[PDB]
Amino acid sequence: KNERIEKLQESWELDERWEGITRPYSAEDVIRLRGSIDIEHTLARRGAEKLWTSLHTEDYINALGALTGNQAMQQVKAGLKAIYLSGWQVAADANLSGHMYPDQSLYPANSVPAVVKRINQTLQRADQIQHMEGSDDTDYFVPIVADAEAGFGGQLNVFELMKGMIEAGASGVHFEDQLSSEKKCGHLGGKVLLPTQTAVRNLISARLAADVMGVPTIIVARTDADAADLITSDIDPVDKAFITGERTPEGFYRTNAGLDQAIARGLAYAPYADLVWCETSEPNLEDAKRFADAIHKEHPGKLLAYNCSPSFNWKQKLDEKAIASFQKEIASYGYKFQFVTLAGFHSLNYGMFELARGYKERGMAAYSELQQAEFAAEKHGYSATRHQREVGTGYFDEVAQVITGGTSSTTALKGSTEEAQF
Amino acid sequence: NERIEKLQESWELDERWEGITRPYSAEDVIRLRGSIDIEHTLARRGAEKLWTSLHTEDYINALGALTGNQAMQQVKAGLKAIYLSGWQVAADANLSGHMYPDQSLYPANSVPAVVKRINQTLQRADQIQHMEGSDDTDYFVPIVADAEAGFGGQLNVFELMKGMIEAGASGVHFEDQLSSEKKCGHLGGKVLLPTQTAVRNLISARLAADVMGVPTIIVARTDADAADLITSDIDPVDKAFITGERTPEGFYRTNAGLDQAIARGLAYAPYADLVWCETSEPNLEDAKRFADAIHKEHPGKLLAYNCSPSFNWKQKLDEKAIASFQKEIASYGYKFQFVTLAGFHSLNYGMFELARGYKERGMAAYSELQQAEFAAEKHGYSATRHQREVGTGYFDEVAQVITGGTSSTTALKGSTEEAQF
Amino acid sequence: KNERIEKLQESWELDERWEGITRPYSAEDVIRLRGSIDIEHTLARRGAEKLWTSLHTEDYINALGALTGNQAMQQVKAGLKAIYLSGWQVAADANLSGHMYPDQSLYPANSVPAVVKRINQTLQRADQIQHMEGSDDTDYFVPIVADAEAGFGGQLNVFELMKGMIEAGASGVHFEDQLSSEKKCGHLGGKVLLPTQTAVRNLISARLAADVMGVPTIIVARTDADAADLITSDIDPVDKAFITGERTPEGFYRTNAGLDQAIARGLAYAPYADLVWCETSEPNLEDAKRFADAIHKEHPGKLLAYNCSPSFNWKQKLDEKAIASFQKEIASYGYKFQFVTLAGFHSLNYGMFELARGYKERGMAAYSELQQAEFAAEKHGYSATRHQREVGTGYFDEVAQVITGGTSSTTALKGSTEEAQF
Amino acid sequence: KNERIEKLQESWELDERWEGITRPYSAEDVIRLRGSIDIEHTLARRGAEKLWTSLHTEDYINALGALTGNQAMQQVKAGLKAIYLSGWQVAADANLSGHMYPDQSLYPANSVPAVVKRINQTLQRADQIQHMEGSDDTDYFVPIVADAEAGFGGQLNVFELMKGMIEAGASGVHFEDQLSSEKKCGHLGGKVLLPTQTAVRNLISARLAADVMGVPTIIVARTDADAADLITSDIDPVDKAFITGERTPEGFYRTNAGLDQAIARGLAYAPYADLVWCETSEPNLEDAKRFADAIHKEHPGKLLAYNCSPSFNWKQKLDEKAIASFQKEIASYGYKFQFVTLAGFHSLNYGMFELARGYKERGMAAYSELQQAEFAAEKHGYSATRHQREVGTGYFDEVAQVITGGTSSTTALKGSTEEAQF
Repeated sequence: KNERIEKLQESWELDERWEGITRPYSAEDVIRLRGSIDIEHTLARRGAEKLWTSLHTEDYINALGALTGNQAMQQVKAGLKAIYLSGWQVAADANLSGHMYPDQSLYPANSVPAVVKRINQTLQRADQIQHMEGSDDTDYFVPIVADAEAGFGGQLNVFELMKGMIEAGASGVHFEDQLSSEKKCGHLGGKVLLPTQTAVRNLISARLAADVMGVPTIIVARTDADAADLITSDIDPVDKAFITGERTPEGFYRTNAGLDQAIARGLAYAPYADLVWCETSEPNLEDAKRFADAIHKEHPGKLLAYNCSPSFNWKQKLDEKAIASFQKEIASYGYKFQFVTLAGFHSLNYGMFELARGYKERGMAAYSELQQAEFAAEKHGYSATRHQREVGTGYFDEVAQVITGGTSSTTALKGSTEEAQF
Repeated sequence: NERIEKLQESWELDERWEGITRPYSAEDVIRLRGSIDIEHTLARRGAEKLWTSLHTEDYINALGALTGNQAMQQVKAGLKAIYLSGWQVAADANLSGHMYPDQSLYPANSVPAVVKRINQTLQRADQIQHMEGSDDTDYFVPIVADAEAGFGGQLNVFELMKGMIEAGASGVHFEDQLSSEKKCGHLGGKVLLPTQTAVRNLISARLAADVMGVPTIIVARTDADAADLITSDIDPVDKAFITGERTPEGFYRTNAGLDQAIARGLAYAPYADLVWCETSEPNLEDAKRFADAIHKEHPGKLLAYNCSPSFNWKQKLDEKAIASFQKEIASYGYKFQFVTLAGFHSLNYGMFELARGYKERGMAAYSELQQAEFAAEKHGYSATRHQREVGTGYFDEVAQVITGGTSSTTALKGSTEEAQF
Repeated sequence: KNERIEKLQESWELDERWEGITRPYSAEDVIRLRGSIDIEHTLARRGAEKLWTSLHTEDYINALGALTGNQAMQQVKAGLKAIYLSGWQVAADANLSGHMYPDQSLYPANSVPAVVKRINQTLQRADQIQHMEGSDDTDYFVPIVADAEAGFGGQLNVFELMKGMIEAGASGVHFEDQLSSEKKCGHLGGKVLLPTQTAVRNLISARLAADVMGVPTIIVARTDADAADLITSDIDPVDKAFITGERTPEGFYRTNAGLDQAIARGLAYAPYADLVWCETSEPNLEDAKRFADAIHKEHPGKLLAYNCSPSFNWKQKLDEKAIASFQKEIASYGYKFQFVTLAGFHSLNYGMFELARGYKERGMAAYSELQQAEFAAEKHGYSATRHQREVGTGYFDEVAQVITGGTSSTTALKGSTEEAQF
Repeated sequence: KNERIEKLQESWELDERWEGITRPYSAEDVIRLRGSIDIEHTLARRGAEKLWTSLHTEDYINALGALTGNQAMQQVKAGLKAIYLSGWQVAADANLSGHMYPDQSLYPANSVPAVVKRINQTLQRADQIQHMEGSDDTDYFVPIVADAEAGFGGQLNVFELMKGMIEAGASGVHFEDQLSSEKKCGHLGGKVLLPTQTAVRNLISARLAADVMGVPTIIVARTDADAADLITSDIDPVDKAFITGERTPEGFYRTNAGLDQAIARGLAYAPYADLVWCETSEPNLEDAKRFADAIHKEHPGKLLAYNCSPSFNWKQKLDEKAIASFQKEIASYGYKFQFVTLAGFHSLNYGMFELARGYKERGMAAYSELQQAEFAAEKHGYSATRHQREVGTGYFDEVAQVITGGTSSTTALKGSTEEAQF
């Protein structure tokens, strides 16, 4: 009890991980909520330590939205150093209700944890295949940054969702300052802000959940206040600077949206978050720098996150040169976690539409074209054209050989069309 | 009497059941049904639609889908059926959340869960189109789903078939492999059931469809073309293929090939709506020999063909043969043709290429995909407008109906989608 | 076409089912949201119809909370005419997170539909076992009335949850006028009311879901306003009579709680629900009568529901004569749906504690006492002592027999210890 | 990598945990299958260690079947030292297909691990409540012994199910020598044996999964050979003594069932299992002695498990005196793990039938009778009377107060009927 608490307090005081982070609660409070034993969360712990290190040693970390394990595995094979788990993509195509939803927190709260677990389990299998074949060359255990939306209710829903993300092996979790019952994609209308004090309580709840689980999980504070021109309540005096006095039929207060409202929220959330994220209506370098300088005046060195959103028309907003240089340029402002939220959705839907249309028009000629493009990608590191090997048929054959002392008559890769034709 | 007679009339009077053996009575089926009939709308409409299409179209060709979005794009592309691969579910979409090879390792309710997801995505697509003021596209295309070797015995088959129907499947395939040693048709190590056991599984499948009251399509698959092992020598009709050699596990070695496959194909034909012979390559003359063998006994019998990504197509066939393949086997009676792993290869190839591009060139790579999407809108692609695609418009209308048009928090007005697209 | 619209509009205006019910939307609105086909929901339709007839047949329907199919199956065998599906019980022991939770909407939103479906599936198996053996006497297809709490967010979460309840085969669903993010058990402190207008919109959302599904599901409007002394907002002029002007640190408004507040909400909800339910702090005939009289002054004949809560200390509140007559009496005021919310939780916990303690002290003598109690109950309609039969071993023996033309070697009941010893 | 191999061969050579246990594979093979990292499984490891220690320090460990976390929690509160997780109970009322099934391996293979996980999470919450209130008196983390049936297919299905059990935090797992596609309850007809070699390969597969996961999980080897008079294959020479030559229409071989066939299987499985279990058709002391004496001839001090089955009519088979001493008496033969498989089913079904029938006849008088019985049980350590506390309402109140720095106006136990009336 003494030792357990003293060790926790010692970690908060000495570890540079917690520099500039406020905890408005004690080590004794955390140990009181932990129960009588510590449960180890190996992937969550390893991932969060690796992510913390990468954010401070890489020029920046660029990720793509992944909604299956296989998408994540190809992202790691292409050389990306983190996976982004979009709640938008989970609403669309990968939630535990099995419905297609817009991005309005309509799906079950345990849906993103479930996909974190799936992704970690695919990466484990990929690691096992590689390890079994004699190398540890590729590091398949890359950090997953997951979308917790507005936490699917109040501060206790936030607490439970943060714990579920850690249980599943997420390295980082983002929370946004929206009223959960009205939650929207950052690039839709009808965004309703929480009071500053409530959004702060959600970030404190996420940190308390991480502390109870015993894992230094990365917390990303997102503000929707650049575009949001509604707030649930006028209760917080710091929000009254932006309130016009008009009320909607629902009782929401209208506000003066813009960079001033977002900077105010960023500065409020910075002491309670590892990274700050400002949603924007277009990919604008000047706005990104303005936001960055505002945070950096009060919290120099504060890590920032940037949504390179497919909700933008990139060629409409930016010239070819500006597009090519965009990520390197914003990284120089402190945007060290950068992610294309819906890359997985667009990859999956475009790929299948074009394939199925080709197939409809030209039958097996369209499918052979795809198989040939796959053979052509092998020299750049693609391996999935050998699908039996990719999903672990070789790993399970070796399991069977260890079980039977190498006598099994029913191993799968020997006598396969893969070994004959590939 | 009323329920018995009604069922009996269907079996005897309907064209649907021409050439189909049921070894049990209508009275057997109503004894197992319970006191009420539960309707299965998507299962019934899909099975009716599939049966009609298989008789009106030259052929029906499908691709594997492992998500509702993949299925939705297949429909928008103009395909008339969806294939639900168990291989794909093993690989990336099963209820254990693990990546597995194709050896019946995932939980048995996994394929039904994906059937239900695809039907719910199609339902949403239909809801969006209907709200916007058209019923142009028929989103309710039939799903043909993989039941593997039934994940156990005759009772596991019965339960799985019911699960497929509950989820809204139009058709279901079962193969003549030992469930505990199940393999992908193009993997080694395959073990056949005795003919009599494989026939009992098909009986079990039909009895499940009959209990649920739905005319579900049943595809009987044989793995006897390459499978050189059988569990048992119990069945006298299997004797001709059994060598007498046994494996250490006690499986009996058989002489595999087209003769063993034709024998099972003829045994299964009275108990299924389509017969499917797994092959080791896309060989027109073998396809023709199998078809002629079946049709010799059962003229007009519908057949199914796996246009498998487990074949190296360029290596096996010239451009001309690849171009004509589906229309050529359709002329032998292969009216249901499917690329089992199309969803896997589309998803994996697509993401690898985007991710490598992104790794090398950041947003130039993403912008290239976005520009390709915009161009693809000129031949019917819509997913560029991602907010509309997923039903943001549908939920805006629901909100406006609930609030009588007073809602201050609708999504599409003020979106970047409306301003930039 | 335009007929399919006119028919729906006619049924609302003319069918007895919809007497006294307001729909602020049109038939054309519902058909616009239904898509191109109608999907059949047999158990949800039949059970809603049977629940409506039952409410006009019996003096009252008294139900117990069930958290498993087997509990619901025994409730039917004991002669009860509906099943109550408690969200409290799902929180505690039967939700899709697998956690034990207090009753604060912490669990995933699809959890109660999952349990509705489980209970319907057990009841289907019971009916199959009876049907196969040649009886159709017991009606196993009793209506389920399910807890949708405060809808797990906004009006769209309400819409989706109500659709989930109908897909699962619920006959009725209840919704309460609480802020979802602060949801509590009716007998906990810290309850926050919605504005009257928001609570009404939630009821409108639930009816629109049931109309879109094409099922006449029973909707129960619950008010928490008897004890709730907080409201989210003063936006609704009809709530201003109860609002003191004091505010909490979170920005909630203090209200004067009591029967007057509860009556105001009951009158406001009555046109938008089939039954009205007033949560109470104790089982008091006079208060039950005042509430029913107040409703019936404006809505003569309105069906009411009453929670016979295990959260009450019954012996502390009522003498034994008053306990024995309670349901008979409040039924005469119009409380035609009565339920013990946590019956299942208390039955399962108490029975296992008693069995485990006896077993700890006396080994198999304690287990043999239960088994002898079960044999003694068979005279009264209990059958589960023959566990193999109860769970449908005889049904599956008959499936195997039909499949094999009566040649199976591996049927279960012949050669069982059940066949030899029971 | 040398260190990972070294720590494994050091454990196998030095630790008496592995006395008498044969592993046909190498520490090298285990590390080649594990992958590049070690994942910690705290509850599986602590549970298996606790279970191993209990089986050596106590005369016996007696358990009851539990199918919910609440049942398991009351078993612990009553003073039981292990929890039995019955596959039969999961088939009946707690599997992931949500159907009521006989005990024939019809449900999804991940169902029992899902219930292991639920029970551990319930025990964790009870630990958290006790810890917060300021003691660690009760050890809630009692070991769970879980039913893996016949492994839901071949040796790879066994391998996956064992890993699933360990991931969920099971302390022990049982596997039976039945053909999975024909699996029956031990007390049903139509059981079919695997050949000895195949049964042994399943046990090898289980041990390899535990070694790969890095946890010393208890493996129980069950034989159905006392009553099973069918086998799938005559392939194994050690089985020819029992095979008659008679076959069934399905191709199964008739065998001479009885204690000789069971002793043969028990001796064959002993080197591959930590406990051996012989299914019996009645609770017969002489048969239990004869089995123990035949195993101990070759494996002195081998731990044995005994099913105190509700499939037996206990009063038909034994006198009052014999029932009362039965567990003590078979414990002296080496039956150190004793469990009543279906205690959860009979407790749940009997209790709810009795309550619903009393509720049917006497309304709230019947419910008040249960509530007063519950109050009477408090002196013995029953706490569920106070249901709000039991499920962690006070835990989540203290979480809310920590997040809000003590400023929350919405905590749940303050103003509850539980604080007012109990």
